Amino acid sequence: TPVSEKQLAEVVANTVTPLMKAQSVPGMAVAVIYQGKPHYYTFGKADIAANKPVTPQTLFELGSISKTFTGVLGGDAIARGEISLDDPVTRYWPQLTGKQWQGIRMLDLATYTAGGLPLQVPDEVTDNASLLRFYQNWQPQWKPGTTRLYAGASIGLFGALAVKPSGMPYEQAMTTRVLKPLKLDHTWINVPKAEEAHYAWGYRDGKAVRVSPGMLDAQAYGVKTNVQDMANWVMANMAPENVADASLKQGIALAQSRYWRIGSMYQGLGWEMLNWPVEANTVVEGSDSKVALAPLPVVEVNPPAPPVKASWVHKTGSTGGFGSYVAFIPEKQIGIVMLANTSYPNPARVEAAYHILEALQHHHHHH
Repeated sequence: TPVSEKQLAEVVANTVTPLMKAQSVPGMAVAVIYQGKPHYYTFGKADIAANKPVTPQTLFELGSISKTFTGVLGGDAIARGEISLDDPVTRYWPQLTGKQWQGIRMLDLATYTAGGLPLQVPDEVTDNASLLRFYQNWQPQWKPGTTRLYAGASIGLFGALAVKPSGMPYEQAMTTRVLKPLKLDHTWINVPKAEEAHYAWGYRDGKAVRVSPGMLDAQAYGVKTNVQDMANWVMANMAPENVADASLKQGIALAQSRYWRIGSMYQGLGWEMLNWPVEANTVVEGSDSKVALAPLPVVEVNPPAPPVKASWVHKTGSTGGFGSYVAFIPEKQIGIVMLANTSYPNPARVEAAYHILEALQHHHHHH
């Protein structure tokens, strides 16, 4: 039942064309990973005003898909013996002397279980001193390890602390330990002026926009990349047996380990996982912001379960002007990347991606 390029191209087009119309998406780049190989599909415009078409080289903002890079870099640090998820946060930031921090572990930051850290670091925070004030002033609503509340302020901090023992700035640690080893040479925390010709504009309510700088931006939402590098990132995570760098391979395994169970999802490091087989509605309902952003009770997996091959591993991510999603099933060696220059509802992303991967697993051969 080996699905031809043409039949794959038609499946993708048949889902993506109507999606971009219904959601008013100017531009989309799609990769489908199938039998060891990425396949690329591009639609519409990277830049409306200048009439520039999306290509497999166009850069998109990943928004929260950046957190998968943070989890893997953090896993690489663990594999290097530089940090432990079991360590108190104060071990890496002794300045966090507030009593509410006793009992909060690097594990908790990494997996949103610290007790209610907020969705974003406050816009008022502009430097180290104001960042410290923020964490020092923060009053948790729950005790550590009891409630998951998805938060860029939690994993963002985990990412900044993870790299401290390295003595490298985060961008340098990420480039040296993750991006260069995987040959992700068009993946940027800061897009160079030389690369700006490839950088899509984002769109929100008719306005051209790009993500604004912020504290812990690189760790929580600041990665930009094209559909080729993103496909290669998904492949490294889908088939870590192909990752020649040993500590990075082990980091990838740690980022897909199961730390907590929250209903039908398990929380990895940045990555989230549902067991396969999973029905569309279960994945789609999960991505609705009424569930995705809610504080929910966790069940600890003790010790953390190592990666399960029969998983739907995925991550959504947005910025003001961008909406993206990636998913893969390591058992089946298939996966999808959908990068867009408008932030449209997460359940619409998941439904499309799921439809395409389902159509790839249940293709017909009758003509």
